[PDB]
Amino acid sequence: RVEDALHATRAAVEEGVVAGGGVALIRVASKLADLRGQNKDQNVGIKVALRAMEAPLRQIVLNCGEEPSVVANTVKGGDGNYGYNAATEEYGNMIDMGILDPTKVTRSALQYAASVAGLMITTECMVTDLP
Amino acid sequence: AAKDVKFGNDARVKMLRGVNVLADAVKVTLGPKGRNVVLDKSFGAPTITKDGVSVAREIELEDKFENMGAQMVKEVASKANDAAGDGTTTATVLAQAIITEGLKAVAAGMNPMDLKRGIDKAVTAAVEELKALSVPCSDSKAIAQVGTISANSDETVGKLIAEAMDKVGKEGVITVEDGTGLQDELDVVEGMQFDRGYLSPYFINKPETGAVELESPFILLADKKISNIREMLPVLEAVAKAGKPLLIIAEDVEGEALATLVVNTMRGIVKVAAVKAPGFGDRRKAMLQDIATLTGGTVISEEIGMELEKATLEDLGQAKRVVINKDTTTIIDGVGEEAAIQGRVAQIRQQIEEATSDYDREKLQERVAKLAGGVAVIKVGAATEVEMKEKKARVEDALHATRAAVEEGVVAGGGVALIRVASKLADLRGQNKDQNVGIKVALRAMEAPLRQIVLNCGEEPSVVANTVKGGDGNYGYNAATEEYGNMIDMGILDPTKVTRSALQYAASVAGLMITTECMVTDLP
Amino acid sequence: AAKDVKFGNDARVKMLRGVNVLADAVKVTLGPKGRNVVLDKSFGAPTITKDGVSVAREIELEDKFENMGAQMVKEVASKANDAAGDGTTTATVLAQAIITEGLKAVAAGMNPMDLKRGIDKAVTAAVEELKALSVPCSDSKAIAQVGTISANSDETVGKLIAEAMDKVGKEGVITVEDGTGLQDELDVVEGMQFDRGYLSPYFINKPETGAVELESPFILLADKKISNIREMLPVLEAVAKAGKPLLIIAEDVEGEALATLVVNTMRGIVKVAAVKAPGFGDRRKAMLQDIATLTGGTVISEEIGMELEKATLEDLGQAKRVVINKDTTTIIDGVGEEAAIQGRVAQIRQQIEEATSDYDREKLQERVAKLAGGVAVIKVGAATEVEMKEKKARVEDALHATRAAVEEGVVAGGGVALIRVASKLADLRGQNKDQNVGIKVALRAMEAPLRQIVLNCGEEPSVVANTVKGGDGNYGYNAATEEYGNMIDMGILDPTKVTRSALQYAASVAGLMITTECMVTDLP
Amino acid sequence: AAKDVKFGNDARVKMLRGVNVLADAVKVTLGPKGRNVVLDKSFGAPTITKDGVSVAREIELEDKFENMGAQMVKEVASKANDAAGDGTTTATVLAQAIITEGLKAVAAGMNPMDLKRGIDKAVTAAVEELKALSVPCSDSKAIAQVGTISANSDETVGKLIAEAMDKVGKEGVITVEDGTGLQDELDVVEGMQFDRGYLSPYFINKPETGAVELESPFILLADKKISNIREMLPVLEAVAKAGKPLLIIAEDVEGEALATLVVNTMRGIVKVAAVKAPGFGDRRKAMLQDIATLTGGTVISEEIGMELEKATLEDLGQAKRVVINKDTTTIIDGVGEEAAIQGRVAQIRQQIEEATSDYDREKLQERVAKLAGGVAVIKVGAATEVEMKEKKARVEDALHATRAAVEEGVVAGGGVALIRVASKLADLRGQNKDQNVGIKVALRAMEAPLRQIVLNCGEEPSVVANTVKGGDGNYGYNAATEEYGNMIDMGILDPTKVTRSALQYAASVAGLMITTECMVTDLP
Repeated sequence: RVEDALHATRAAVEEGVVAGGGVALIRVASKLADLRGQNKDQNVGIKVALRAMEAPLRQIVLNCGEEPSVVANTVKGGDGNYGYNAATEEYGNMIDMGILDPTKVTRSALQYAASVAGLMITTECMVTDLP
Repeated sequence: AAKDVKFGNDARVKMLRGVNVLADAVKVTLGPKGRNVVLDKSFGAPTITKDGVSVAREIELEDKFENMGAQMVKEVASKANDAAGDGTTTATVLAQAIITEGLKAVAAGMNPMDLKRGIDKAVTAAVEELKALSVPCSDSKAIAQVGTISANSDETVGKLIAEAMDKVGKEGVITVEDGTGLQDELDVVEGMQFDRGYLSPYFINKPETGAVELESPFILLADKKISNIREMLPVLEAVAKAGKPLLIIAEDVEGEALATLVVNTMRGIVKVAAVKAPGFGDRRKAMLQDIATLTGGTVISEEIGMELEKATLEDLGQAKRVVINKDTTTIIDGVGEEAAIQGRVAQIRQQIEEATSDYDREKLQERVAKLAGGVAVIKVGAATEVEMKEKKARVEDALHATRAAVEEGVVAGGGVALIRVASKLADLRGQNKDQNVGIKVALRAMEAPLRQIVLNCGEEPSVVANTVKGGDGNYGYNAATEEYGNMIDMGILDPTKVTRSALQYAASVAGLMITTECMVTDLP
Repeated sequence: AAKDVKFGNDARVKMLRGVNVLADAVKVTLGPKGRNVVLDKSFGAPTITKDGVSVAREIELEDKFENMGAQMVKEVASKANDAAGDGTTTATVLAQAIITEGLKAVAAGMNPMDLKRGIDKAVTAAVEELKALSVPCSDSKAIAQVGTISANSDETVGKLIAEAMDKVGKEGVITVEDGTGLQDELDVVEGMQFDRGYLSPYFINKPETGAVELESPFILLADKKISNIREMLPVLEAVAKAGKPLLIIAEDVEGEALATLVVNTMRGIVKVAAVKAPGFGDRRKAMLQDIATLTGGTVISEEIGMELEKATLEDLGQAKRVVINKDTTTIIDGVGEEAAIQGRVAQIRQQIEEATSDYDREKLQERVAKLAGGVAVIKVGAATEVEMKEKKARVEDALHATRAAVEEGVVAGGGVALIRVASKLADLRGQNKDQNVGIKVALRAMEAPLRQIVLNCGEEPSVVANTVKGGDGNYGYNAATEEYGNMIDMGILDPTKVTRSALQYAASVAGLMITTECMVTDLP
Repeated sequence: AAKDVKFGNDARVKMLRGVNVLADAVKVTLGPKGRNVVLDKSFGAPTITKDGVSVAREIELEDKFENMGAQMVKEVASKANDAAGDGTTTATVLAQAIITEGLKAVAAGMNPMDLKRGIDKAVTAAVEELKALSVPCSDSKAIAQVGTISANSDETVGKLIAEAMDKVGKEGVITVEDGTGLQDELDVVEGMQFDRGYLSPYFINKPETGAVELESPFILLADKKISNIREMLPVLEAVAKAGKPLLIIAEDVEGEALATLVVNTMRGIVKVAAVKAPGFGDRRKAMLQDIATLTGGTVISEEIGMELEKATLEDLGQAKRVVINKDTTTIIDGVGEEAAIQGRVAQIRQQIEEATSDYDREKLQERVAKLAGGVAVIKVGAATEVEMKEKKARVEDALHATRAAVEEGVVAGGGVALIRVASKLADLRGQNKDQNVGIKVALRAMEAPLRQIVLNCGEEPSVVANTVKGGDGNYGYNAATEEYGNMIDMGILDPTKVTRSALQYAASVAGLMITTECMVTDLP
C-alpha cells in the first residue's frame, strides 16, 4: 500500500490532482464543445475523442447498476470539480469526497489511448503468419 | 389430429420469442419519429407504413408455439383499438415489457399467481392515478381543440366534430362519409345504432377500416334464426332484381345460411350483410320493431306466423346507408315516416310512465334515444377527390378520438401519462415479495412506451425518463421538438381512454402468459 | 499462450455446472446415512469411500470453465478442513446452495454486489447466532464426552485426549504416534511447534494425513534464504551418511535448492524436508536460537559470517521426531540440554521484565510457552498392527476435533446448528431489495446440510427442515435413529469452530463467483 | 489428470456390467461339471483352464467404470482364497446375485443403507446356521478322510497330512516340498513362521502359488527401517559372492532400497526378498532375536549402534529353505544350535513364569510354540517328476483345505451348505420393508452357487434347488453322479471356513457397491 500510495503521490506532486471516477475527462471534454478542426472529417474526429472521454464515467456507473447516460449528462451540467461518487451514489465535489486521480494518470492514459487508437484507425493493411 | 406438446419454461420461452418478433417489428413506428416498415404484397410493390396496427395484422410466424405467443397478444391489442381507437401500437410494447420481466421472475423461481395479482393491482392503481390525471373535455371549445389536434391541426376537422357533436350531443351517433364537392356538410337523419357487429367478415368491402358499407340496401327483419337459406330464396331474388344490396337482421344466422351468404355476396351475386338483433329476450323483439319502424320494413316473426318465403319486397325495410363494424351496425337515414317514427317514440316514451322499475325505465329510454335522436352525418368537402377521401380519413379518426376524450378526458401523450402515473405508484406494495416484484415489473413497463419513442428519435431513453419523472402533472417531453414542458399545452396528448385500455389489456394477456404452464399445438 | 474468454452469464453457467458436479458427488456421503463413492485407481481395484474430503480431492472436469468453478470451491473448501479438521463436505453443499440461487437472482437482473453484501451480513449475523447457540467445552469432563464422541464412542480415546490435554493444556501441543505394545502411553517431552509448514509437497510421505514425518533427523539451522544447493553440498553428504533424514529451517528456500530437494528426496536420496523460519524480522532470528538451544544445534547465520559449506554434523540440531503439516512444523523431543533449555527460558523470562511494551512482552511469553511447555506424545496401544494404526487415526482426528471444541465450544450437528441459526435471522434485512434477496439466499443455504442429510436417509427434507425449525435452542433431528430431540444430548454434534468455518468459506467462494462477470482459460 | 465422474444410476450400471463380465467368465468352471475357458498368452498357445481363480486374475475390462465394477469384487474374492485356499470361484457367484438384486432394489427406489444392513443381518444369521450345520473335524481319522477327499481320493495324501499334523499338532506349521525319490518323507525341523509376507511382489519366482521360495539363503536381520540401499551395499556384495539368495527382515524396507532390490533381484543378480519383522513395539525386537538365534544370525540395530555397513556373513543367519506368501513368511530348518534355540525357549518359558498379565503370557507362549515347536516337512514321493510335481500340488491344496476343516469343521459341498442355511433363514426379518427385501436378496443369493453347478451339468436349476431345499441337515445333490443324498456321505463336502469367507466377503462387496452413489476415473 505504501509502494502504491507512494508512486501515486509522485504524480500528484508532479502534476497535481483531478476528480477520479474519470469525471475529470468528462469535465474537460464538456469544456471543449465548440472545439472544431479544419474540415468536417477532423470535426467528427474531435467529437469522437470528446465522446470517448465519457467512457470512464459511463463504464463505472454502469458497474454500480445505475444509468450511464443519466449520470454522464447530470455530471456534465455542473462546473469545476462537481461529479459522482461511485462508492456512495452521491453527487458532490469529487476532491472533497476524497475520490480522485493524479493529474498525471488521467493525462497519460488519454494521450496514449489516442495515440494507439489513431494509429489503428489509419491502418490500411495487416500481415501475419499462417496458423 | 396428432398434437405437439411443450411445457413450462420451455413453452414460455417460445412464447416470449414470438411476442418479441411481433412487438419489435411493431415498436419502431411509435411516436413522432417512428420508422418505416415495408410489408410485401404478392402483387406488385410493397406497402410502406408507419402504422403499428397495420404491421401487427401481417405478423404471423412459422413456429406454431411462437406464433401462438404473437397471436395471443396481437388479439388482446386489437381489443384496445376497438374500444378507444388507438394504442394497439402502444398496448403491444406494454405487454412485451411485462412478459419479459415476469417470466424472468418465474424462471428465477418466483410464483406466477402472486406475480399476476401484483401486476394487476399495479394496473388498477395505475388506472386510478390516471383518472385524477385526466383533464376533462366537455365543452365544445375543447371538443374543437381535440378534434383539431387529432386531425393533425386541421381546424376544419375540429369545427366539423364539435358541430356534429353539438347537434347530436356528446353521446349522439355520428357517421362520416364522402363529400359532394368542396364545402363541408352536416345533416341529422332518422336513424339508429345498436350493440351488434357483422356475423362474419368477408361481407366487408372496406378493408382499410374493416367495416361493411351498403348504399340504398334492403333490410330483411326476421324475429327468428335463419339456418336455412331455403326460406331466403324468394326474398333474395326479389333483392336480386333492381340491382340493390340487402341487410339482414335476424335473431341469428348460422351454418349454411350464413355460409352460402359469406360466399355469394363475395361472388358479386347481390351484396348482403347479416347481423344479430340487439339485446336478448322480449326487449330484443321490441327493438326489432324499433327498426322496422325507422326504415319502414316489416318484422317477419314466426310468432305472428309469418314465413320468410312469403316475404316480398314491401316487407323489406330501407335506408340510404348502413355501416357495420366488428361490433357495431349503424343505420343512416331511414325512409320510415316520422309519423310512424315519432309515434313509435311517443309509445316508448309513455311506457316510461308505466315503468314500475328503474331498470325497465332505463331500457325504454335507451330505445327512444336511438330513434328520435337520429344520426349525424358529416359529408366532407375539399376540391378534387384525392384530398376529399384523405380529409375523410382524418375526420373518421379525430371523431373516434374525440368520442373517447369526451368519455374520459385527455392525458399527456408520448407515453408520459403512463410514466407519471407509475411514478406516483412507487410505494404501492402487495401481499408477498413475489407480488412486489410484480407491481414493480408493472411500474417499470409503464416506461417502455415513452422509452421506445425516445429511442426512435435518437436520444437516450434512460435520461429522458429520469428527467420527466422528476416533474409533476402533465409535464413531459415533446418527441417532435425534443422540448420539455407541459405535454397538453404543446399538443401531444392521448385520450384518457386509449392509454387506460392499452394498459389494462396489456396486463390481462401479460397475466395470462405469465401464468401459463402449458402449450399444445398441431404437428408440423 | 492463446486463451479462451467467456463472459457474463455464459461464463457463470460453466462454473455453476462444475460446482454442481463437485457438489453432487460430495454431498452424497453426508450424514449417518451417507453413500459410497467409487474412486478408480490406475492400479488394481478401486477405492470405495464415504469421506467427502477424499472424493473432492479426486474431482476434476474435462471442460476448462466448469473446471474453474469446481476447483474454486474445492480450494476454499479445503481451507475449512485445515482450520477445523472436518466440514469440507458441509461447506460444499453450502457454496452450491448460495451459488445456485445467487446466479439465478443475478441472471434475473439483481445487483451481484448488493446481494454479496446481503449474504455477507447474513453470515456475520449467523456466526453471531452461532456463538450464542454455542455451548462451551472447557472442564476436562466435556473434553472427555466430546473426545469420546469424535472417536466413535471409544471411551478409551476420550480418556486419552482429556489426559493429554490435561498434562499440557487446552492450548497444549499434543502429537500422536504409533504404540510400543498393548497399552496407552503419554510422555511429555522437550519440544516445540510453529506457524510454518513444508515449503512444498512431495516432501510428504504420509499422503493420507497429508503431512511429512521424519524420525531422528538432523536439523539445519541457518539465518538466511537458501537458493543454491551449492552451499548445501558439504552438509547434505554428511546427512547422506548415517543414512538419517534432515530438516531444513531457514529464512526461506527458493528455485534451485528447493527444486533439487523436492526431487532428490523424491528419489530416496537421504530424505530432506524444508520449511520457513517462524515469525519475521528480529524476533525471527531470536526464535531460530530458541530452536537451536532446544535441539542442541548451531544457527548458521551469514551475519556471524558462518557458512553452510563450513557446516559439519555437530552444528546440526537433532530430535527424535518432527511432523510438518500444510501450515505447521512441530519438533518432538529435541536433544537440547535441559540446562541449556531452561537457561534460554530464564533469559526469555527476564526480558519479560525489561519489557517496555505490551507487544514485546506478548511475543516473549509466546516464546517461553513454547519451550518450557514442551510437547505431549501419545503412543497409541492397540495390539496387532492393524488395530494399532486404525485406533491411531481415530486419535488424531478426535484430537483436532476436541481442539476446536475447547476453543469455541460445540453446537448441534446433523446440520441443524445451521438451521437454527438462520431461523433466528429471519428478520434480518439490508439496505436494499437486492441485498434483501441476498440475506434470504444465505439463510436458505443454511438448511442445505440438514436437507441433504435427511435425503440420504431417504426421508422428506421439507418436513424435517420445517419440524426442526419449529423447536428452539439445540433441538433437531437425529439422522442415525430418525428421532427428534436435543442434538447435543443425543451426541450428534459439531464444534462451533467447524460449522462457523464451513459457512464463512462457502459464502466467500459463493460471493466471488456471483460478482464474477468474466472468465479466462487456455484453449483446448 | 482431468477426471471423469459418473453418478447414481448411470455409475451403478457400469459397475454391474463389469462384475457380470467377471462373473459369467468365472462361473463357468464351477463344480465338477464346469466348462472350459481359454486365456490367451502372447507366446504360443492359449491356456485352457477350469480354474476360476486364474480366470478372474486375467480379467480386466476396457471401460474405466466397468473395470471398476469387476476389480473391486476380483480383489475381495482373492481375500476369500487367502483366508481358505479355495472358493474364489464361489464367492464371485454369491456377490453377483446380491449385487444384481440389490441394484434392482436400489433402482426401484428402495434405500441402499437399509438394504445393506439387511444383507448383513442375513449373512450374520447365516454364519450362525453354518456353524450348527457344521460338523467338526478334530480326530486324525477324519483329517485323513478329509485329506483323501481334497487330494481327489488319493488316500496317500490323507495319510501324509494326518501324520504330519500328528507330528506338529493341529496348529503346527506344516510345509510341503518336492520329494527325493519314490517314497513319502516326513521330517520335523527347527523353523518358525510369522504373520508377515513379501514387501512387494516381483520377488515372486513361483507364480502358480504366488509365493516366494529361496533355498539355502543368507538372512539379513536389521532392527530399523532401511531406506537407502546405500547401507545394503557392503552386505550385497558379500551375498553376491557364494551365489546365495538373501531375505531382508527389517522393521520395513521403503522406497530407495525396496526399489533397487525389486529391480535387481528381478534381473537375476543376487536373488533377494524382504519382509517386515513380526508384530510391533517391544515384542518385535524380541522375536527378531528369536529369529536371529534360530537362523544362527546377528540382529544388527542402531540402538546398540551397529550398522548395516559393519555386517559380515557371520551376522547373516542361514536356513535350508524359506517360503514367503502374500502375508506369511516361514523359515524352514534354521542352522541355529539347539542349545541356543532351546535356551531361548528356556528364558521365554521362564518369562512366561514372570508373566504379569494374561496378554503377556499369550504372546510369550506364542513365541516358544513356534521355535521349539518347529516346522514339519513333507517331502512327496512319486517316481518320474511329472507325477511328483503333481502329487506335490495336490498335497499343498488338501493341506490348506484340511487346515480349514480342523479349524471350523466341514459342511455339505456342491453349494448345498449355503442353500440349507438359507432355507432355514426364510423368516429373518429386519426393522423395515427395505431391510427385509435385503434379507431376502441375501437368502435368494445363497442358491446361486448350487443353481450354477446344476446348470453346468445341464439340468434344471430351479428343480434341484426346490428338491434340495425340501430335505434337512446335509442332504444335498451330488453333481457328479446326479444323485440326491447325503453330500457328506458321498464325498462332496467343503470346509465350513471357506463357505463362510465366500459368503461374508460377497455381501460386503455387494453391500458397498449397492451403497455407492458415485464413481470417479481418469479420462481414456
